[PDB]
Parts: sequence; structure tokens; C-alpha cells
Amino acid sequence: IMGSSVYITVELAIAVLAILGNVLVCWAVWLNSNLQNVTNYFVVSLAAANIAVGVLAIPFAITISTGFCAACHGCLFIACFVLVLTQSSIFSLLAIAIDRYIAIRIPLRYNGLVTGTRAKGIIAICWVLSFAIGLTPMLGWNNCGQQGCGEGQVACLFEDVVPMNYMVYFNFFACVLVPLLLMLGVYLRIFLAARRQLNIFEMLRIDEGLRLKIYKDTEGYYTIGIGHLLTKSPSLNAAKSELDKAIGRNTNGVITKDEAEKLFNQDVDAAVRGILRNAKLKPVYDSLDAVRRAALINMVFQMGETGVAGFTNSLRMLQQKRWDEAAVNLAKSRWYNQTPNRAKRVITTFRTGTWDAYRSTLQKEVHAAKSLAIIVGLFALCWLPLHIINCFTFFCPDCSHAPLWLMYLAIVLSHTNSVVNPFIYAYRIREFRQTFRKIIRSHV
Ligand SMILES: CCNC(=O)[C@H]1O[C@@H](n2cnc3c(NCC(c4ccccc4)c4ccccc4)nc(C(=O)NCCNC(=O)NC4CCN(c5ccccn5)CC4)nc32)[C@H](O)[C@@H]1O
Repeated sequence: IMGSSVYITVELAIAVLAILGNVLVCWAVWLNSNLQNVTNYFVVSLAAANIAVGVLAIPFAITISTGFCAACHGCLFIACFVLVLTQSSIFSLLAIAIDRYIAIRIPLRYNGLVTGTRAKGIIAICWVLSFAIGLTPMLGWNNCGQQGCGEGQVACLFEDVVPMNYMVYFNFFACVLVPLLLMLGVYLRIFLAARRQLNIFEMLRIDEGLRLKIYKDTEGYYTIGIGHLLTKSPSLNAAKSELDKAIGRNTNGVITKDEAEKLFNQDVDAAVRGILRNAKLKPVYDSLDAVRRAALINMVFQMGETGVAGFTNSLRMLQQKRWDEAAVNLAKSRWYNQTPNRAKRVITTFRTGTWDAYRSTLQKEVHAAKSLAIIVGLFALCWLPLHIINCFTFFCPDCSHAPLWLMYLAIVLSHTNSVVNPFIYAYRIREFRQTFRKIIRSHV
């Protein structure tokens, strides 16, 4: 069997695989309401782009490898679409990655930044850029201006109509490499967040939250950082002025993470001084190690000293280092009943003296980082070979040419992006995974 038959069969097989898997992803989000979030707005968009790739782009990419005689612009149109439909997938993928950057790195401002309306607005921007970039050759940047096929006709091959300086300068750098570098920067950032060094600052950030902008707290007072009240005055300018005084520089109501940590360490200093001046809490705070002290401070920040001093029985056990007995006793209060998540983490800290309960909470980010490593690795493996090949053909024509099977393999790889990248991310999600199981077992 000759090569062309192998290429078409493999290219067609990938088309079905790209269609089946991405139909599944949209099906799951369609019936399961736990998947009807804003993140999966982007996931479904990518699945749509990938169904079109399997339906239209792949048959086109095949077509523009047969070399039949065609009107130069009629063959140019075919080529540009496969460029459009594939651009649409790259940018759609980039939108998912960024949604995950904000969701993990900046969870408090996420729901505000990324809404259904903002999402559909971004998905729109993605397709508009895809058509603009993909159809640019039709504007005039084509190899058609100039025996074998006749006048006005050329042998319909990709390179015969699409210039190589468009594929290297415009298409590769601006629309393939940049997204990859962006997506890679996303992965590395989430990787450093998931594997971050833990401390009282990180503890309170997990329990209460970090805000690098000024915000009104539950009692309407302006606040910044981790619950650091600036002023009770209704004047935002006054809040901004108090902020500048504590920071030193002029902030405009915005600080860096490093500045919120200097505000926090000052609040911690304040909390300890109050603990040391409380006759009930002083003997216990002195008898604890650093990590358990941090958990005692966690309680002060939430209830104040008088509220902590009310735990006479639990405090007693802690001073005697009766960790287990102290824990079960603390599990009884209305503190636990009203904020069980936070109290359960604080108690585990008392019982173990480690950050365990607060490193367990980062496993969700660890899971997010590994899912993105797969996205960026598959993306680099699927797209770099083909575009590296173009770069060598454009900057060094006389160079040793790669064999036809490796060249066409790079094309196959570029189209395998549409079957792995969205689906693999979905399959790593328990909800998605269970929904896939439910639909295939029932309907199939
Ligand atoms: C969002 C981004 N989107 C994309 O990148 C999509 O665009 C398509 N694409 C992107 N570069 C593509 C591309 N480069 C051209 C490249 C090449 C050709 C074939 C296979 C891989 C790469 C090339 C290399 C060397 C010389 C010229 C072009 N050739 C095709 C595409 O069909 N070739 C099929 C039709 N041509 C051909 O048999 N020519 C042959 C290739 C072998 N001979 C050679 C070899 C060395 C030197 C000279 N003569 C004779 C011409 N398609 C491409 C593909 O669908 C991508 O998924």
C-alpha cells in the first residue's frame, strides 16, 4: 500500500476520533448541571472548534495534498479554512488555560472577572481573530499573483498557494508560539502555587482570603489584604489614605502580595501581644510550638481573645499537650458547628503540629498543574514539529529535507491536537469522567 492511502486513512481515523470524543464532552456538559460552569463554557467552545476540524478541516487538509488542477483562489480558500478552523482551536485552548490561571491563582476575583457574558464575549473574540488571521492570505498575501494545469490554475498543494513567510512570521510566531509560551507560563505559575511553602500567612489566606484591592467587609468597613481593617469612615479616600500611611508609598487602593504580608505580620504581632496580655491565653500560647501557636492565632483572628478564652476546657488539654483529647473537645463548640471547614483545619493543626490540613487543601492545585502539563506537552508535541519544518524550509531552502513520512506525520500530529487536548482535560475531571460513564453505558 502506497503512502497516500496510509495518510488519508490515518487522517480520516483521527477525524472520527476528534468528532466522537468532542461530542462526548459537549454531551456531558449538556445533561450534567454540575458541569454548567463558566470554565466549561470555554471547554465546550473548544470541543465545537474540534468537531469542525474533524468534519471540515481534515477533509480540506487532505484535499490540499492531492495536487489536482484548481483555480488558484479556489484552492487558496480551501487552505485558509483549515488555517481558520485550526486557529480557532489554539485560541480556544488558550482561553481554558487562562480561565484556570485565574480560578486557581486568584479565586476571590474569579467569579467577577469570568462570567457567562464575559466568556461568550471572549469566545467571540477568538473566532473573529481566527477568521482574520486565517483569511489574511485571501486579502492579497498569497502565491496567486503571478504549464501543467493552464492559466489561472495551479496544482492544489498547501505551499503552492499559502506563502511560507506568512506561515513563519505571522502564523507561527504570533498565533502558535505565543499561545504556547502563554500556556506554558500558566502551567509553571500554577505549579509554583500548588507546591508553595506553607506558613501562617498561607494558612490565613486559605481560611480568610487575600485581597490586593480595597473592599467593603461584612460590616461595611474598608479592608485590604487578609481582613486588615483600614477605617470605619465611609470615605474611600480616607481608606486609601490610611493604606498609604501603613504601606509608606502611594497605593491608589492596590498593594502587592508582598505588602499584604507586611500588613499581616503586623496584625500577627498585634494578636500575639493581646494573647500575652490575656491571663487565660498566655499560659497556653507559651506552652505551644510554632505551628500550634499559629493555629491559636488563627482562632483569635476569627473570634478575638475573649472568644478564644471561652475554651477553658479545650485550652486546658492543650497546655497539658493532650492533643487527641483537646481535639475531640474542640469538635463540640458552636465554632465548629458554624464554620466546620475552618475549624476542622485548625483542630488538625493543634492535633498534629503540622501544616497537613493546609497542604491537603493544595492537592486540588497539584491536580490542576498536572492537567496543564499534559495540555502544554501535547500542544508542543502536536504543533511544533510541523511548524519547525516550515521554519527550516523558509530560512534554509538548500538544507537536508526530512523524509515524506516524517513531514506528513507532522501534519497528522497537528490534527491529533483536536482529539487529545480537550478530551484528556475532561477525562481528568471526576464529574466529567462519571458523566461519560453514565452516557455511554446507557445510550450505548
Ligand atoms: C493554526 C495553524 N494551522 C496549521 O498549521 C494547519 O495548516 C496546515 N499546514 C501548515 N503548514 C503546512 C504545510 N507546509 C508545507 C511543508 C510541508 C509539506 C508536506 C508535509 C509537511 C510539511 C513543505 C515542506 C517542504 C517543502 C515545501 C513545503 N503543508 C501542508 C500540506 O498539506 N502539505 C501537503 C501538500 N504539499 C506537499 O506535499 N508538498 C511537497 C513536500 C515534499 N517536497 C519537498 C520537500 C522538501 C523540499 C522541497 N519539496 C515536495 C512538495 N499543510 C500545512 C495543516 O493542516 C496544519 O494543521
